[PDB]
Parts: sequence; C-alpha cells; structure tokens
Amino acid sequence: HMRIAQVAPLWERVPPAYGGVELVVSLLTEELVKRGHEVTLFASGDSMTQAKLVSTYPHAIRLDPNVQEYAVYEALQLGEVFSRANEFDVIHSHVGYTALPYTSLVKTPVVHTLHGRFTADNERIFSQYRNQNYVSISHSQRQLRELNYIATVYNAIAVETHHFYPQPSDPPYLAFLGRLSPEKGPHHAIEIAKRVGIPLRMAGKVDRVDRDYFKELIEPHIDGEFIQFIGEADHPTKNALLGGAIAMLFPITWQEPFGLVMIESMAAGTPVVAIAKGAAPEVIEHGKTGFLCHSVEDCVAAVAQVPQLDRMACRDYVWQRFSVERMVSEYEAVYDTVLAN
Amino acid sequence: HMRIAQVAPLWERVPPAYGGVELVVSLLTEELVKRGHEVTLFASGDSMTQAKLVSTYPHAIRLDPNVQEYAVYEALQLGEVFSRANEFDVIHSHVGYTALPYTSLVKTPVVHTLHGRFTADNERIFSQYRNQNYVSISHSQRQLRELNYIATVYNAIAVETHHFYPQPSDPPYLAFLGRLSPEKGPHHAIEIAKRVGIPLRMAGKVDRVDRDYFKELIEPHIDGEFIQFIGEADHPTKNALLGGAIAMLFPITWQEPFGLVMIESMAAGTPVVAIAKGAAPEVIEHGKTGFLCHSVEDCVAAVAQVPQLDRMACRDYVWQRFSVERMVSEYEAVYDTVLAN
Ligand SMILES: O=c1ccn([C@@H]2O[C@H](COP(=O)(O)OP(=O)(O)O)[C@@H](O)[C@H]2O)c(=O)[nH]1
Ligand SMILES: O=c1ccn([C@@H]2O[C@H](COP(=O)(O)OP(=O)(O)O)[C@@H](O)[C@H]2O)c(=O)[nH]1
Repeated sequence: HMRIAQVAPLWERVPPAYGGVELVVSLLTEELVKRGHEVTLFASGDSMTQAKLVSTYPHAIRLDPNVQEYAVYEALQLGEVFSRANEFDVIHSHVGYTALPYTSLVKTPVVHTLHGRFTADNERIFSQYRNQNYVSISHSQRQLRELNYIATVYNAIAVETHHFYPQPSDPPYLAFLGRLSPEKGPHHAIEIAKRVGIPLRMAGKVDRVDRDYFKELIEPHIDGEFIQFIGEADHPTKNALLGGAIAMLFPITWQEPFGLVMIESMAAGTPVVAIAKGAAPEVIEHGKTGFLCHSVEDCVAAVAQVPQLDRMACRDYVWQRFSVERMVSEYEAVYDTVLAN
Repeated sequence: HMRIAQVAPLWERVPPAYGGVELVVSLLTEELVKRGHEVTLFASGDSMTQAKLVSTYPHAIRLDPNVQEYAVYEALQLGEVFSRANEFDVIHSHVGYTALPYTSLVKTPVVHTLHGRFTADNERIFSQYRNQNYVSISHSQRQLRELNYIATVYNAIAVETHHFYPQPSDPPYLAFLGRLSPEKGPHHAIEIAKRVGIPLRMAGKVDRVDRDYFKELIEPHIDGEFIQFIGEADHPTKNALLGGAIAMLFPITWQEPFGLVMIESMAAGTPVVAIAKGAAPEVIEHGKTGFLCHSVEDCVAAVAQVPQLDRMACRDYVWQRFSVERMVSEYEAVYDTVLAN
C-alpha cells in the first residue's frame, strides 16, 4: 500500500558474483513488490526487478572496465532519487553516509540501513546526522549508540535457491569464501587448514588496496593442491564450494557488520568455524551450526568436531532466523514507525 | 554588497605548499572581502581568511594521517553549505561535480568553477546538469560544448608576492615544479635536461597512485648529483627555484585545465618550455614568454634558444593577463549575470 524507493549501491548488479548489499536490496525489493507496494529501484541498468528500475548507467561499475570514477555515478543516483522526493512515502537508502545531507533537504522521510563498519572518520558525519532513521543489521554493529536506531533488522538470503548438500565432498576440503582482505583473515585460513591437515579451497575478489596483501601474503601459499584459489565465485560456484566443504573457515579480524557468507554456508548444510568478532556471535549458534573461536588453534580444534554437527539443522537454522519473509516484514514495520513520526 | 559563499576542496589549507585550487580560492576570497562583499569560506579549520570561516574538520586532509575518508568530510561540507543556502545571494563552488545534484534542491543560484579535466566518466554527470552555471578556467578545457558556460575566467596569482629575478643563476639549471605525476611529465623533464646537458632542479608532491610511477621512473634518476629534488616546496622555496632557472620545463601529457606553475615561473622572470597540450597555448606566448613544443626533442632544441627571451616581459605578461584584480572583477561580473537570470 505504500510508495517505496530502494537506493542500491551501483558497484554490483542488484548480483552475478560478489556483492552482499545488492543481494539484500534485491530480495527486499522483489518481496516488497509481491506484497503490493509501488517500488522504484535505483540501481545499475542491468539490474533485474519487477519494480520500476531507474538507472543512471547501463552496467554495474566494478566489473565494467570502461568506468572507474565511482563518485560520478553515486551523485547521479542521489540526484535522480532526491529530485523525486515527493514521488515516495518512504526512501530506503542502502548507500551509506553520502545520503545523509540530502535527507535534511527534502521532506520525504528516509531509512538508512547500515551496511558497513563505523570508523573514526564516518562517526563524525553519522554523529552530525544522529537523528535520522537508522537500521542496523546486527546489534554489535551499533558502536555509536548515540544514533536514532529504529530497529535491528538482520539480513536474509533466498534459502531455496541454495542446493542442500547432505554430506560433504570427498576428497575432503575446507572452504574460504570472501574478499581477500586482511579483515576476513584468509591468511588465518591457510594456517588453520595446514595445521589440521585438510586441503583448502579459497574463493573471492581481490581488489586494489588489498593487492599488496594478496601478492605478499596469500599468493606464495597457494601452490595448487593443498591450497587452491578458484578466484571469485558466482552463485552456483560458491554454493557448490560451500556445500561441498566440511566447514567454511571465517577467521575474521574486524568488527564484521553481518557476514552473509555464514548464512550461505549453513543453507548449503555446511557449518561455520568463525573467530568470535563482530556479528559472528549473533549469527553462529555455537555447538549447533558451527563454532565460535578466539584463536587459530581454537579453530583447528573446532574443525575436528564439525563432523558431529547436523548439516540439515544448519539449513533449518537459516530458514528460522535469516529468511527473506522475516526481513521484509521487519522492514515494513520500520517504514510504519518512520511514517507515523 | 553581496552575500557570497566560497566552497573550497578540503585537501589543502585555503595553501602551505602544494595546492592550486585552494590558492586561487584564497585569492578570490580575500579580495572579495576587501571589495566589501560578505563572504563565507567553507574550507578546513586551519584556513586563514578575513571572511567567515565555516570548517568541517580542523586540518587539511592530505597531510593529515588520522583521516582516510575524504568523502565523509566532503559530504559534511556540502551539507553545511546547502542547508544554509538562503544565507547567500550566490554560492561559488570549487569542489567539482558532487555539488551538481545539490544545486537542484535549493533555489539559491550556484556558480561552478571547473578546475579539472573532462573524462568519459564525468561527462555523464555534467551533461545531466548542462543548464547550470559553469565557469571554465581556459578555453581548451571546454570539451563538452553542450554546457551553460557563463564565462572563461583564467586563473591568477599574486604577482607582487613573487620576487623577480632579473638574471638566472650561474651555472644554469632547468626547473620542474609540480606534482610528480605522469600527467605533468617529470620523466620527460629529466630526459630533456640530460640531452640538453643543463642540470635539472625539481620539486613537488607524490600522492599515492603516482607512488609506483615515482619509484620506477623518477627515483632511479635522482640518486645522483646532477638531478636534485628537495620534495614539495613552499612559496619562498618554489619562487627561488623558478626564478633561478633559465627555464621551467612543462612537458605535460594531459589536457591540462590551466597550469598555475607556468604563470608562477613567468612572474619570477623565467620563461617556460611547454608541450602544447590543454591550456598551454593560451597561457604561453610562443617566442615571447616561452616556447610551445610537440615532443621531447622539440623541448631540447627550444631550451637552446631560451636566452633570447626577455625576462621582465615575462613578468609584465603575468601582470597584464593573470593578475588577481582581473580575475575577481571577472568573477563579480559572473555573479551579476547569474543573479540577473
Ligand atoms: O567470490 C565471492 C566472494 C564473495 N561473494 C559473495 O559476496 C557476499 C559477501 O558479503 P559478506 O556479507 O559475506 O561480507 P562483506 O564482503 O560484504 O564485508 C556474499 O554473498 C558472498 O557469497 C561471492 O559471490 N563471491
Ligand atoms: O612542491 C610544490 C609543488 C606545487 N606547488 C604549487 O601547487 C600549485 C599547482 O597548481 P598547477 O595548476 O600548476 O598543477 P595542478 O593543480 O593541475 O596540480 C602551484 O601553485 C604550485 O606552485 C607547490 O607549492 N609546491
């Protein structure tokens, strides 16, 4: 019954392979349409949606090599969004802090879903716009506390679009799936697999800022066989990568906002061995769907106990707690509260 | 008799050493205050101004190591400027395309000085906002054609604050002054000085991105005595550098928007050997204040015929075309035209 704008990042298509945010914007957008709202989606032109697509460039920016200046396109899109404020009852921003100053200039209310970590720089602008409507994606993300949080709304995935692997592959292997940043601890993953004796199949994006970290600290240990790299996985690849593993290693070293790869692994039937930072304690059910750990050697021990976990319970777990219909109903509750203020 | 906002980039102080845009904004601002206008400067908090300073962070960002997210402070500053839009008769913006969509959300008219080069990427946003008030800083910069160009206002310097050097230093040397980027061609400047056999005395800034370029193509040549660097120079230093040389080399491989170092050299008495790209043909009068060349070896030959040029005429020329009085009077004409529409 409402007019809703969905403002998606433009890096990835609303996504073929890497890209958490645009995946969540997609599932939210399509479900809001099925529920009878009038939705406009602001994303790349290749985006697939039953909503009205407003696009400022025909291709997602990252995997296009003819485009580089991201900020040009963020400004175009912010332009197309807020020059149309009166066409919507609620504006759902997923693009982060650049949307904050526009919001004080139109009268249509705006919901900001926090998709990244709070930093020493970005706390400065968030604190300045502390009264705008925020949704966190985990309780641990909220490191400000000073902001007007409307709710925590946990992320979700389309569980049914992940094949379920009742039993891991043979020959046995461990999976790493994520961007090759020090924040995701893939250096720790090679450690863990070498220590415990089970090969590792890694996968993920390597982008500039991290190219030094890769070339120096990952590249020399991939030598095929025990450490295989694969290199950035699309949906069917990563489903088979995770489902086939006995455990997905998640040795993060940073205040992880949510960690969608954890719920994607459990949906395939594969529990997660994670370092207990950021949102991992909220997502993993220690002893049931994986193990919360505080060191590499905690992780190595957890891998030795994973065979005793029920793989089918890991999938059930994501249906209960991280399903799409829950997330969209919680966002619909946020829109109601915002609109009634 | 006008309330005028000046919105400066935040990378440099409105500038101790490197910084072209922020120097020009400074000169425009201070003079607009003397002519009686009521000016607000939006710049870093260490900026020195007789206008009202509204700052979003106490120090310039490039040489601050506790700041790593320029967009945060940019988005903050655009917020401060346009939320106060009706405190001003006109907003003079120097921060590029990120102000274009804001301009559609306020009634107060905006003037954009274009300080950079058109790219395949930024033409997409300027084209979307072609009816806005643009000032180009050279004629060769105007590569779009479809835009509402109010005027060309060439940049200026405070000629009097530059010591004039009637004779170059003996033994001779050549000068380079600029950021150590491929666009500025300091690799060419080294080549030219080696073929010519006069020593090079360089100076400038290495932002990262140019870091591998400096290490591979510049660093190996500066080790010796014949090339000298003393990196990143303040005003007394750069003046003495330029004034001492027989000629400043300006071997650009870019569509240079303007090129302040050329008028800074000419003011000290030093003519310019320049590659005839971007704004170079408009700023240099070939055969009088320098030479326009098409190649490296062109510059080698032209260095030989530099002593025939009249050093006082180089300073006369900057007073005649690139003085501050000219530039501010021309900018007031632009405010007048914008308000009358
Ligand atoms: O090679 C890869 C690496 C990652 N992803 C996906 O991109 C998202 C990563 O988001 P996540 O929440 O795990 O962490 P983030 O990178 O956003 O901090 C997940 O859907 C991954 O399945 C992918 O498709 N291919
Ligand atoms: O070590 C340096 C290098 C450059 N500059 C100044 O930085 C400005 C650069 O402006 P220009 O148009 O020449 O180059 P760009 O703005 O395109 O970087 C000029 O005032 C230079 O005098 C400086 O003070 N010190």
